[PDB]
Amino acid sequence: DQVQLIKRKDSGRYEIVPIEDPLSFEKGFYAVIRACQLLAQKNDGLILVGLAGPSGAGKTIFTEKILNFMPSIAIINMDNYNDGTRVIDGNFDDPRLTDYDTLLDNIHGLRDGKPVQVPIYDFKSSSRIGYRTLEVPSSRIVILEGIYALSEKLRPLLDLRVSVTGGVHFDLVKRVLRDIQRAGQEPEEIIHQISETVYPMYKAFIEPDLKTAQIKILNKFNPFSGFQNPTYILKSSKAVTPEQMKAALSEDFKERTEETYDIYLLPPGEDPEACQSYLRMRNRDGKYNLMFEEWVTDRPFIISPRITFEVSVRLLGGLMALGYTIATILKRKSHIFDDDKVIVKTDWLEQLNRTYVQVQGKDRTFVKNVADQLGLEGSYVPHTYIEQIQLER
Ligand SMILES: Nc1ncnc2c1ncn2[C@@H]1O[C@H](COP(=O)(O)OP(=O)(O)CP(=O)(O)O)[C@@H](O)[C@H]1O
Ligand SMILES: [Mg+2]
Ligand code: NA
Repeated sequence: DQVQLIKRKDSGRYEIVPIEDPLSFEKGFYAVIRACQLLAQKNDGLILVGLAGPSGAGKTIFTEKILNFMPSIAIINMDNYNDGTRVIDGNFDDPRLTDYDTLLDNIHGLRDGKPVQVPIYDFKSSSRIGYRTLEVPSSRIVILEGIYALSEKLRPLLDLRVSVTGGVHFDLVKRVLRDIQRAGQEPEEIIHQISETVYPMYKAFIEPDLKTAQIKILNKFNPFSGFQNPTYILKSSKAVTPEQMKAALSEDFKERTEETYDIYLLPPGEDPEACQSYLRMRNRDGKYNLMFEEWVTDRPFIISPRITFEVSVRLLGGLMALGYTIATILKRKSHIFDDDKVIVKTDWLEQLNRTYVQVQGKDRTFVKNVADQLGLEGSYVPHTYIEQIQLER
């Protein structure tokens, strides 16, 4: 865990000695920070670090913890370099999406001290909407975060190669194992076959790059962290119009609309319309998200950690190949007001032909009072949408 430097023979710049042992999330967080402090005291110019890993392993929450610890660093999200015209698919996992010409040019400019125009990618329209000016930050630390941040085209220009594995990406594999395990099967052999089925590109394209990491962070998933800081939801059948929300709520609430499509998946086996733990595939603005449906009902609230990570549609085919079945499809159209801390929205679901109001957030007192501000008392429905269609048979 001791970070030490060694002069890389190809240049005069020093480099971190590879830590062969995988590291904890909290310990890897401190190993990365101290490695940057040492690399910035022994090498001049830009300190570029590649942060690679699968979707869901925790590299996003890793970055936003480094940013809150050090606001003087800049984070570059590698998916902003995507070019939808390169592939005919919409799979974000596809390594053929990144425009390496713009990427490599951006890092050569930042190495020469120049500010560069880094692209901004809108997944809803699947196009590059514009650019943002990124100067070399004060810390001179730039984090390139992406699934292929340790690709062969980027390793010569990286000063530190960090990989993040595990998280909810691996927890889904253990969850599927809990659902489909048969007696006599060696668990490590089934785990391997689950990963090949549900993540058909991890072993081939993603993992080989992660082995070349100098700090290998293994993020062990915590099932109890979600319910420590969960999402509190109040659902109402009242007809609070979006015009009434705009006026009642503060001007800090930003207004937006969206259409989502939820696919509810049941595990294989005979759940007699009960003991049913759903997996939810959500489609929203060009992204597919897998969600775990772990719910507690404290009237009038409904509470859930809302554990979710981005997945390819291929994951749906893999789950169904492993016995998971589609219970129902829920198509909705939503009108959202977002305080960035509290969300007040109205959802219209086609299958119910009804309109519901939803106040959600991580601060339970903030959710209750905002719902009281809209006069929602006496109209609460403490049930999930999938539970409402079940009740209205
Ligand atoms: N050790 C852990 N304990 C609890 N939750 C964890 C976890 N590691 C990862 N997660 C969960 O993983 C989810 C998504 O991971 P995160 O966004 O942090 O990294 P990521 O970039 O790989 C996913 P995405 O690509 O969709 O952004 C979050 O809901 C987070 O709570
Ligand atoms: Mg539901
Ligand atoms: Na069995």
